[PDB]
Amino acid sequence: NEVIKCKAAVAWEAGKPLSIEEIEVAPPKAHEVRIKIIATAVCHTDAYTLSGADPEGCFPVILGHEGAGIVESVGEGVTKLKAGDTVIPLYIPQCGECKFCLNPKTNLCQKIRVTQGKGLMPDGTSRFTCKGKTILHYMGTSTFSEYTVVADISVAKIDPLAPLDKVCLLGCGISTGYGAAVNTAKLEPGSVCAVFGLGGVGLAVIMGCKVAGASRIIGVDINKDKFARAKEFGATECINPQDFSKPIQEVLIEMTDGGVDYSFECIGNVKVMRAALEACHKGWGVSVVVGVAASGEEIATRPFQLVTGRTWKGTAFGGWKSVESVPKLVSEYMSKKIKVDEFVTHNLSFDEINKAFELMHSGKSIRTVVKI
Amino acid sequence: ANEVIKCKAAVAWEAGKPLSIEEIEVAPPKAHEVRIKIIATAVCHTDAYTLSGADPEGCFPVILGHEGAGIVESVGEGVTKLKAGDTVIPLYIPQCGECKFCLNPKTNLCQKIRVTQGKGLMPDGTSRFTCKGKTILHYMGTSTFSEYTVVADISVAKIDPLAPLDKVCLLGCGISTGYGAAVNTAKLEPGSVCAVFGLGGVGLAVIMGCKVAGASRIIGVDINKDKFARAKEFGATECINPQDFSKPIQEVLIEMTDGGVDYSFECIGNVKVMRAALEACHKGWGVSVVVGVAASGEEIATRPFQLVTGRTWKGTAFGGWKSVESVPKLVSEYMSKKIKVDEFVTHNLSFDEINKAFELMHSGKSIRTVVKI
Ligand SMILES: NC(=O)c1ccc[n+]([C@@H]2O[C@H](COP(=O)([O-])OP(=O)(O)OC[C@H]3O[C@@H](n4cnc5c(N)ncnc54)[C@H](O)[C@@H]3O)[C@@H](O)[C@H]2O)c1
Ligand SMILES: NC(=O)c1ccc[n+]([C@@H]2O[C@H](COP(=O)([O-])OP(=O)(O)OC[C@H]3O[C@@H](n4cnc5c(N)ncnc54)[C@H](O)[C@@H]3O)[C@@H](O)[C@H]2O)c1
Ligand SMILES: Cc1cc(C(N)=O)ccc1-n1c(CCC(=O)O)ccc1-c1ccc(-n2ccnc2)cc1
Ligand SMILES: Cc1cc(C(N)=O)ccc1-n1c(CCC(=O)O)ccc1-c1ccc(-n2ccnc2)cc1
Ligand SMILES: [K+]
Ligand SMILES: [K+]
Ligand SMILES: [Zn+2]
Ligand SMILES: [Zn+2]
Ligand SMILES: [Zn+2]
Ligand SMILES: [Zn+2]
Repeated sequence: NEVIKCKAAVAWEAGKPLSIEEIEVAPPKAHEVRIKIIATAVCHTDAYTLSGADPEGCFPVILGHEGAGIVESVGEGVTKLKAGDTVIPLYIPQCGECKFCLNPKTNLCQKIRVTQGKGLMPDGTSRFTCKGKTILHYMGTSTFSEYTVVADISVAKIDPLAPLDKVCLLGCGISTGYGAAVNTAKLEPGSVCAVFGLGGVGLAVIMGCKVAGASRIIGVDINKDKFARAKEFGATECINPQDFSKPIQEVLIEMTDGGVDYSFECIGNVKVMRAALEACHKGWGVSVVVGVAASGEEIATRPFQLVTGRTWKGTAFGGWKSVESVPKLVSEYMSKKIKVDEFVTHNLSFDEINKAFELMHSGKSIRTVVKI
Repeated sequence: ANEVIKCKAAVAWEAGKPLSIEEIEVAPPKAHEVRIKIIATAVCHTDAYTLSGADPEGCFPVILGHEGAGIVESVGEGVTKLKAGDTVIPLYIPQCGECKFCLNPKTNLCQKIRVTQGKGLMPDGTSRFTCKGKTILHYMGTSTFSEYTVVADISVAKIDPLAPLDKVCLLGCGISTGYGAAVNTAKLEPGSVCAVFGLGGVGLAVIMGCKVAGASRIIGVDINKDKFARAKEFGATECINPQDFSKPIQEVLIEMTDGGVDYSFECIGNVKVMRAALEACHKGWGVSVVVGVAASGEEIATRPFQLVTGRTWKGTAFGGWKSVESVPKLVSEYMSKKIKVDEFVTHNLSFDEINKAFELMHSGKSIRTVVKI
């Protein structure tokens, strides 16, 4: 395999638009896979890292972690994947061998986390160069490029008939929200639910709640424009905290004769995380933190809330063991068990990638799919 | 029932003062009430919390006590499942069997009588206690610091009539709570690695539960090293003192378990330690159970990263036991030697020495002191 010259959206520094550049992509080393990215989407954390607020965000970097494509080539020792395979790259890998992969209670494979956090392949180097400069990887995926290189354990092999301009969304938001409901919460039929934040993650939670047979699904958002789509996904009603003088947890307790069976925070706001917990019913209430708060911020409550029977938990990528689960999720979409198309609110070409960031900031999008 | 009973009780006349052995009057039970002759009672931390005046819900004068065992003296109108002579433990968490909570297998927090109970009253909104012309309040629905108490009929567990009441009184709170925290709330699997913060009666019962469930490691944590010997006797595989280390206790535990424990239990009531107990749990699957009851208004905190990376924060009340059905089963486990009770009794006193039990509790020298009425 040879060096590939191709287009990528490079973030040279924080707080600036992405630069469409000509880059070089090195061939895959041992146990690496080079992927032709066919479609990618833009998510909140891409923007967060780009802003410079991320304490562990480093530049220059090729962002992007919601993608789908085709294996261009594989490195030495790779036998399970081959050129032509249809794939989704994974920011949570599955080595299948570490104590985390071997434990049915978690999906947090630890094999490559240190190098990945530093924007590096497992051997401690990057495959990206541009204008004489090394360009860092992001979240083990770097999908904002015509070609990326990932660890061989960061790859889900999927249905070759899957529409890649849709299933790229199973790389993050949809899988996370859906899994929060069905894996982390494991909510029972008839459950009363509250979902805080009605972006793609929140909608996917609602979707999961409906699949699980929830009786009541209350969407909560400060942006009432989000309500229509939430109802389409199955929210039985929607409320705006701004419309009430009382704290949102008191409103929810009032509405539900004690609080919800399950709540989901899909914002990353620590005050709302507390509200979501306190909005849960005494005795059996469970709150799942899905939102990723800014570093240093703390969640708080009175321990009485736990002693009186509420449970606080969280989720990472919906708890899915990624390599085994993502193909199954693609199969659920193909069989119309779950929705994917309904999350796509905008479509752009690669050169227009910055407009996807603009759409996010405005609050006008769920997911924008960028066609490479 | 029958008539008014004139007996002795330990009255708390006022916050911040010792208990006074007074001559009191105990009214006969009304409909769906049960009058119990208390044979043995013990003193628990929350009795002192209320006595101190620090409890915003504490009201005086009051007859305290909620760990007790006795014999039914008489029953009110409409009571059929209990009769004079039945061997019983009074329950601060009742089980009406009919409310939303009783009907839900995930909880034991019966709500049937909680409002009146919170006010120190029977379900009809009145007290059965008087002393020197004054109304004396009930406490935790139990008021065990009396020769005779009256409780709601849903606040009674009928137990093995061969059970020694100077031992099984302890199943009315501490032992049951700790044991249940392990086997009910955590439901730990065989082979689990556990940490127990606080090595009083509650912590010891957690250790007992972890051993019953087949934990591979049980790490006891206490700033009082005098607690270590009994903790090991109960099944602690090792014991550590936070004061012996320069770094936070959660870092210490992560180091000794290669990532953190599978299950942690806070058995103190300290919000800083509660955070530490959560953070000492293993990434991905760790579970921390809050058992300690913190002072009012105090808050627990952590970074949400701790939950997003797979730790779970829970709590428990009376070990999650649906009380009326479970406490007799817990007595049976004691009688069959599946669980320990006798080993929790470190001191024994007479009723007129009840204040010494409080002294022993605050000096750190006791686990449980049983007071013989
Ligand atoms: N845990 C994981 O594995 C994981 C995976 C993907 C995304 N996330 C996180 O999930 C969160 C949501 O992602 P998204 O793509 O849906 O974002 P989004 O911006 O599209 O949606 C967030 C929504 O929250 C609403 N909101 C903001 N403040 C609110 C408040 N005070 N009360 C009620 N609603 C409020 C906004 O109006 C918005 O609609 C982000 O924090 C993201 O980082 C976590
Ligand atoms: N949740 C419930 O239903 C329930 C039921 C019974 C008791 N409790 C609570 O459980 C807690 C413990 O009860 P107990 O009877 O065992 O009390 P205890 O006072 O006998 O035991 C507490 C132990 O914690 C230790 N300790 C104090 N600070 C510490 C620290 N910083 N680090 C490590 N250890 C520390 C003390 O040395 C003591 O041995 C109390 O708060 C009590 O109210 C709760
Ligand atoms: C999965 C992940 C990747 C990175 C990274 N930079 O590669 C940083 C944090 C996380 N991360 C971890 C740590 C995983 C571990 O330690 O094994 C737990 C949860 C996350 C995580 C962080 C962010 C998101 N996220 C938010 C929006 N889109 C994806 C999803 C998951
Ligand atoms: C069970 C109990 C009794 C009283 C009371 N004073 O009667 C107050 C709080 C609680 N309580 C509640 C009630 C909340 C509710 O049901 O809505 C939940 C948990 C408790 C509770 C309070 C204190 C203790 N405790 C601490 C030490 N010994 C017993 C154990 C449990
Ligand atoms: K569940
Ligand atoms: K368990
Ligand atoms: Zn994302
Ligand atoms: Zn692994
Ligand atoms: Zn009830
Ligand atoms: Zn107690």
